[PDB]
Amino acid sequence: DNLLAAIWQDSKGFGYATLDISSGRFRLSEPADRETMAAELQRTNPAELLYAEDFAEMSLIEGRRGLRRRPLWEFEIDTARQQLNLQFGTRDLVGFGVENAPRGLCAAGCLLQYAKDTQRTTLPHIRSITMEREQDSIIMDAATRRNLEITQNLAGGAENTLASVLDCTVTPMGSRMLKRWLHMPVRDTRVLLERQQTIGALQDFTAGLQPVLRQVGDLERILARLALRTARPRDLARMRHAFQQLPELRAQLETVDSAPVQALREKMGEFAELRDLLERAIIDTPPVLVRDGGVIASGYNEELDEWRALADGATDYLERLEVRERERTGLDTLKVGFNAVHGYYIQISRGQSHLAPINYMRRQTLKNAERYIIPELKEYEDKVLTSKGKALALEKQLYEELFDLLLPHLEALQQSASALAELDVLVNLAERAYTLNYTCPTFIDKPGIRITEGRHPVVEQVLNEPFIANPLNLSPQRRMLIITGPNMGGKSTYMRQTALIALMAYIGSYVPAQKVEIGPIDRIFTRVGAADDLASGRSTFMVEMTETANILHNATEYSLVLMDEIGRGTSTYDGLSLAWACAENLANKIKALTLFATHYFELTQLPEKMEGVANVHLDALEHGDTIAFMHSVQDGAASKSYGLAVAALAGVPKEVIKRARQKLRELES
Amino acid sequence: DAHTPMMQQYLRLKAQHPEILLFYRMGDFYELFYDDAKRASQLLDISLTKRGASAGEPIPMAGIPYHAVENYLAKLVNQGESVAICEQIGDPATSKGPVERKVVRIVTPGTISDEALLQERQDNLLAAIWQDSKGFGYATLDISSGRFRLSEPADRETMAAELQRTNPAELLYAEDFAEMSLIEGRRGLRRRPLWEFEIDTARQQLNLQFGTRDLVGFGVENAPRGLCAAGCLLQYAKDTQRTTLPHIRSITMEREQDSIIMDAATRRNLEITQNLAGGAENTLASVLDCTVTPMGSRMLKRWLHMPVRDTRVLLERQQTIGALQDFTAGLQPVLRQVGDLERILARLALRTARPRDLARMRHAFQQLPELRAQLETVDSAPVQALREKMGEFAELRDLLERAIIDTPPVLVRDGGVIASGYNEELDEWRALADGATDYLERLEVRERERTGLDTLKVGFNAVHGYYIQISRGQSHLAPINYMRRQTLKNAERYIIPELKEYEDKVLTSKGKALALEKQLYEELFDLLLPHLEALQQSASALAELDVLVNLAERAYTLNYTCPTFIDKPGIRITEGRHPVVEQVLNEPFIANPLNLSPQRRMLIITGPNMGGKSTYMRQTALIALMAYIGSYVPAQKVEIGPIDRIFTRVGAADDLASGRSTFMVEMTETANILHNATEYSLVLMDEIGRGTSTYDGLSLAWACAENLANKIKALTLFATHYFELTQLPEKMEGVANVHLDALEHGDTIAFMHSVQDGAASKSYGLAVAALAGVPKEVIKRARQKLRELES
DNA sequence: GATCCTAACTAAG
DNA sequence: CTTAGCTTAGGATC
Ligand SMILES: Nc1ncnc2c1ncn2[C@@H]1O[C@H](COP(=O)(O)OP(=O)(O)O)[C@@H](O)[C@H]1O
Ligand SMILES: Nc1ncnc2c1ncn2[C@@H]1O[C@H](COP(=O)(O)OP(=O)(O)O)[C@@H](O)[C@H]1O
Repeated sequence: DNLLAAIWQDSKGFGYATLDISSGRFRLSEPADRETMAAELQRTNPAELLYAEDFAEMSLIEGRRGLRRRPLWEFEIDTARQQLNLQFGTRDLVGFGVENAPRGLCAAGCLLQYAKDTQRTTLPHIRSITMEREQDSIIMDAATRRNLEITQNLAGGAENTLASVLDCTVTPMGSRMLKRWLHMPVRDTRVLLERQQTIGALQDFTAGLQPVLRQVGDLERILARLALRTARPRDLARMRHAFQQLPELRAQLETVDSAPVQALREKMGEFAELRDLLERAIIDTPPVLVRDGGVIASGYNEELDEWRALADGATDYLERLEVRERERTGLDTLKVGFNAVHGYYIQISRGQSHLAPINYMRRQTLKNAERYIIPELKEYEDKVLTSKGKALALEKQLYEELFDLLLPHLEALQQSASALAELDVLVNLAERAYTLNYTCPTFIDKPGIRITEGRHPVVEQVLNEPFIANPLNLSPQRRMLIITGPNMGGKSTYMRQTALIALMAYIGSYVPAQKVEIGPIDRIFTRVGAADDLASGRSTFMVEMTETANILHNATEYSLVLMDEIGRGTSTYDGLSLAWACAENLANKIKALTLFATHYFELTQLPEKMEGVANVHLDALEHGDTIAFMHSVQDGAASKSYGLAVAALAGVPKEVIKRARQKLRELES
Repeated sequence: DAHTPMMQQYLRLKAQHPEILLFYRMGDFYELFYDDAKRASQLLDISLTKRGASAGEPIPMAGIPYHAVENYLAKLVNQGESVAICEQIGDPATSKGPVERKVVRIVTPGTISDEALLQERQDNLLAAIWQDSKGFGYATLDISSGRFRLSEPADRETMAAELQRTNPAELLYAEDFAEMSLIEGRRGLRRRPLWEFEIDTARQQLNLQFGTRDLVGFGVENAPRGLCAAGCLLQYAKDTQRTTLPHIRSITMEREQDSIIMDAATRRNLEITQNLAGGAENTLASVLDCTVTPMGSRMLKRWLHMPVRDTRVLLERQQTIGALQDFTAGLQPVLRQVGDLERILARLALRTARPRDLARMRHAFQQLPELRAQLETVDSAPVQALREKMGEFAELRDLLERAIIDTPPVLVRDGGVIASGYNEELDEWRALADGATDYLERLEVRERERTGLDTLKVGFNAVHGYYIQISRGQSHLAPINYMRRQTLKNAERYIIPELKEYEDKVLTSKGKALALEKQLYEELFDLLLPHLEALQQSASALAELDVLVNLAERAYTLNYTCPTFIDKPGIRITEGRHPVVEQVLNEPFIANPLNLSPQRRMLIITGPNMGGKSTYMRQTALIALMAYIGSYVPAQKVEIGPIDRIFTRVGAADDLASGRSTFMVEMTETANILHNATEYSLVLMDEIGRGTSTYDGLSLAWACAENLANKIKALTLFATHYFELTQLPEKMEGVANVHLDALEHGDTIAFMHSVQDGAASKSYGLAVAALAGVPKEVIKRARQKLRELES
């Protein structure tokens, strides 16, 4: 009725745009597949649709109403980015989070040009352009995925990350499954509850299953390499070892009562005929490269054994012929050797070399020993050389026939691998749950997070000092906590453990706290750290404000926002002013479950000034030169940073601290 | 106390040296334990591992090989972290407890900005000198202290300078010393035998005295000429004292030339090779790495991260960059064809080269004569040396051209890799094998006409050998002579005694040909191997040549100019630009003058946000680094005085664990600056006191700057949005205000990007946030609040 | 007195 | 790319 929309196509994917003239909501989508395009067009019900002249799939477009064939110049990549930036008055669209989306921006440029064509009126309604994601998974921007340190810390090391604490998974194919899960938080309650039940039920039988799962091996990538018919023999030997161990895994899982544990038990399968084939057709320990040979176990084919028996018959006949030739010639120095260049030979000392009979013919010649070829030996060596090659060639042919026999079940083996990988993450999540004293979360139907005896998993485990437990109550009635406290007080640790508890709750895992009440959460936003992209023309402040803009644009009521102290990298007064307005918009309008840690103590008045907002104070007491921190979240607002005290513990010289305290006396007066 | 015997010994040795990252020799591998591992891991980029637990949780361990120490040891000391190298002094045999370890050497940051390192009046300095083809080897022993120094100079100037610097009380020279003139001035001159300067006797004599098995820990094992001198000196120490002295327990390196010390934080804050995002793109290296040869790419990235202070080396690069500038376009194409000579030769060294790689070796030797000829025309002392050092290796050119096919397959097992006619035998057996393919067709014709079957086609299966495949229609028509071995739906495969005898010839010829090639492909490595030493020198020279022509091409392309060395603390830049930003951004970079000096030691760079405060601050260092890697700087004129340390502290991020807060790390790293900094050191600071409350941050900043000026006297650029510290210049001498400015014409703000004298009073934050993309609703309330806050 | 895991590279496919 | 090969000590438990 008022949803003027644009569509445009490129070879890789298609681009959709929607402008609400009435609302001023400007939205952007990039749906590559046709089903989503049809669904989104039906969902929107565009009042008028613009359609590129050069669009191939006319069928999708032809059904829609208010159809307009539009020129290609309106769908230009460059003209769109500048036209939108000019209207907004910005230099880049990185703040809106649409800069990276080209196809939608193309559509948006044509729509903005058609917005002028339709109205040409005042356009203050168009200040922003959002990108609506259809994942139905918690959407975490790459900035957050490194700020919370989910899998990668700020230094870039795999150590001191959430994944490190929760990745005791015994199979390397399960390590990848969990790291997939941590970055893709399933938002549907029904799936998380199945994992939660399975984690709780397997908790009894963790110790029994975890050892048997280790023996499976990296089955996922072995199947992928088998699919490309380039598995190599040590990999097929790992497939055999798994099929040996699957029956044990099935039996232990039979005892475990849960319906999904029974489904994974049945989905794992047996594949006993493949167990039989690999056991029959591969030697206990083959080499890693097939071209070398020694891969095919004796019993698989009769013909391999016949030619291998000729080759084995050659190696005994080598010693038997060496003994009979040594006795018949009467030469003790007579020794039989195989040089690849000159084939099999008879090497005698030069002293007895001329005494070797006429049948002996020098193929290889050295001064110290002479290497001869008897005609009987030559007939046998020709037999050895032709058998050696045929055996190697047959080995490769059978090693291909094995692929052909194993290939049909690959579909079910892939399902088996997915199930066994899933099981290892689940029994790993059951082990860490019991080992680290985690609990099961519950899902209330309304956005909010209620934590009792809440702990930051990484810090508490990797610091040899008791973590003081912190209670949290974020709800629709209490949407913001201004966490103001002394430096090293725990204001930023208390802030971050809210979102790591929230994330772990949403990949189906047990959580650090004693009790959790996690409501629905759509996105986890953070502004933490500091950096300057001088090469991409962004000062340290701009990058900070670009990420504050991402939050202020794309945050909803259902979103958890964890802003660190902001307004840093401008003058005192200017930073405080921007921080007050940022927090107000996050509370009075956005209504996001927010923790706003600030060393600025003027913002401690915001709960009195605004509704549905509260203050909390991680406190410390300054006894002597040293400062003692409580590490305890208590209600109220801390008035003092004790920065000059936290600098003395940092190692700043006493001379510098003394003058700074003398200056603080003057500054306060 | 309650730990394992070895970790007990580690902790009591670790207790002696509290902040010193201690290298502990656990058999083959030096490795750091507990916190020192986590210090080692994030600096040296070795993999952190958890070894078996000792009276608690597992021990975090981070290790290196014994012979790669000096490579890593350099990367540690150049980031400021002093290394405590701890050898196995005791025998690992007859040690039921841990092998006894003692801290033989403490390699400091190596700050040698002070002109009088060794005093001129310092006597009882018994010294030794010996010379070979490569250069001189000098040693100095102070017997009274037992303090030992070891130097191996490359040119006469350093030898004369070091002899003058030391002023040895007694000098032991050698029977064969060529440049007698340098040592003629030196007092207590003694002509000494060659056996006292034998390399083998020197290594055991030093090891025996210190009680070690190797000198790799002291970092002198690899250095032969100095060790020869040290052996004669140590032998003459026994001769003079007629005793062994425990004072002389160690041998350090006197010729440790101070690379400008840059902590790992700075090496990523300047983005020398790795930007803050971690990508190879938008780094200094990216701008200066258009080097055509992969062997050269790693050479300049090595150079960028070791900015050497020695003027002699920088001048050789400066001259060669200027001289080759004419023949950039001529040499750069010919250098590309050489290939990665570094990596091919490394494969030749392990005797495990692919034949495709030896074909790339041939291609280089083809192109080397052309390179020498072009370089002959360019007359310069180092360009002629690199021209001669490159070499020809014509006999290897001949061998590879004779013994490798124009384009060989990727493995030798593939076959045909060895060029026919290098050996008579290979072509004779290959000719027998080639005899098969015509014999195939000639019996496919003779059998087709004798049988009279037109559909008859002869084929070879690997499993069933050669066969006679005939359609089922003509399969029953095939004669009795034909014997069906292999049976298919559309065709029957027969066999003839002539095809069992011929196929045996084809399969024994095929194998013999393949076996001979492998043998020859090994004989080639034996013939090429002797010259590897000189080929390695050639590779080092060709790599060096390519960074120099790249730097020469980029110098002319980007209009860079030769820098000047005042040799008095100061920096004097006119028309300088940030190399990365102007190259990687469409808009012309506005050039900026800088005038640091002893009279003007501090500039409080206060300006609007994104005014160019941080680029002007880094631009100083990147110009300074490029000047000390002997490259042409981005400028019109530069007079860079001595710098021992570039400190950078722009922005902070917290681990949020293990006692780290945004504030904790900022104060700890300003602490590093406030203690380690010298009058020679360049300090760069952005708004220290960001991670703490308003009044506490200003107070700490005013004390930090005062100490940096009134005491440390460091060439400092103190960027601050705090405008209270703009008053510091009046209070203390040698501090001045500077203002990167911008003009607000309308709602939008234009940044001038020009360093002008004065102090800007206003930070245009709310305006630079609107251009960042913060919603207008947020900006409007923030401006309304700023009105209230200011009032 | 003995017995597992450990630390940089290499490079074939 | 890329997933497989790459080294002297330690330590206990009688
Ligand atoms: N709840 C807590 N219990 C115990 N220690 C804590 C707690 N919260 C933080 N810490 C400790 O505080 C230090 C980090 O403080 P941090 O919150 O980063 O300071 P700031 O709030 O000023 O940014 C670390 O030693 C960390 O272990
Ligand atoms: N001289 C110049 N000419 C053109 N662009 C410049 C110049 N100096 C800086 N810039 C650009 O403007 C930005 C300067 O911001 P910066 O100096 O980092 O500010 P801040 O000190 O607040 O961090 C950089 O991103 C750079 O791309």
